[PDB]
Amino acid sequence: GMSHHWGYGKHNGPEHWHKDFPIAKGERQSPVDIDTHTAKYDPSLKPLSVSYDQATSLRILNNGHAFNVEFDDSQDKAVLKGGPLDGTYRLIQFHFHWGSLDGQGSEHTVDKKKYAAELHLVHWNTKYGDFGKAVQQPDGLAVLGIFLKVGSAKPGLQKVVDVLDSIKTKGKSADFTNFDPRGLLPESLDYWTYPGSLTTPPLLECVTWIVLKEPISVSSEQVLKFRKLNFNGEGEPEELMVDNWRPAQPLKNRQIKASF
Ligand SMILES: NS(=O)(=O)c1ccc(NC(=O)CN2CCN(C(c3ccccc3)c3ccccc3)CC2)cc1
Ligand SMILES: [Zn+2]
Repeated sequence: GMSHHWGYGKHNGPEHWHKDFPIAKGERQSPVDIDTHTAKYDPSLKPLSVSYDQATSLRILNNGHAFNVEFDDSQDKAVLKGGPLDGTYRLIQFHFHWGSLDGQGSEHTVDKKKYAAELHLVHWNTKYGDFGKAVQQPDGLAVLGIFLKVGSAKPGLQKVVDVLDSIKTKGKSADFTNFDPRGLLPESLDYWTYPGSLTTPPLLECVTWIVLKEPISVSSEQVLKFRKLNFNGEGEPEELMVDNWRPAQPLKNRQIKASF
């Protein structure tokens, strides 16, 4: 926490993380490259169930590595279930990873293809009581990943783009209520799924990854605003918050299953 020094620079980036977080070379690390020809269709997978109609956002925060739109998860609202999941998972926050250029930015790749960005909607398994206890369990979290490509703008993302001006640097936060995450979902819920981990330190292996096949389109201007954010705090040398993505990690002993 208070003494972490990892980041995405040349001296503290992904290839350095293993020194302070040995699990970086673990057996179920994320992200991974999704080889579409080797992912096997699994007819037993159930349709994914995303129920965000009662989601209630609270705030948006620049934490030095990305910006998180946080939700009030004190009640049974905004749940992800079905798909490969057993039980119900509650939405706590979402954030993105993006590049310095449209040609890169996503964490997961598809047949080695890198998207301009990737949205992560983070949920914790309610059987563990809260997020803190859930991250210590192999099936503690379910993260819904959605790729972003540059093209037509995503109307639903604009409130996010506009508030970024108020949280330019590390540690800044701004009230951000009534933001509807359903505005960030593609039409189809077809997905790939596999067991993995948090993609940033502590890199805990507590995530069931659900990655949607259909990317959403955002405009060049929308992602350009993401790139104006800073990794640094106010009054420190300006380092643009870009390329805050971890590269694909060894699949090792895992199978990626397709819902289609
Ligand atoms: N991109 S991703 O894979 O979608 C991703 C999503 C959420 C996260 N969230 C976190 O990393 C939040 N931290 C909060 C602090 N946690 C610590 C901790 C908790 C309480 C007090 C002090 C530290 C933690 C470390 C080790 C075990 C359990 C908790 C680790 C998880 C990271 C990556
Ligand atoms: Zn993430």
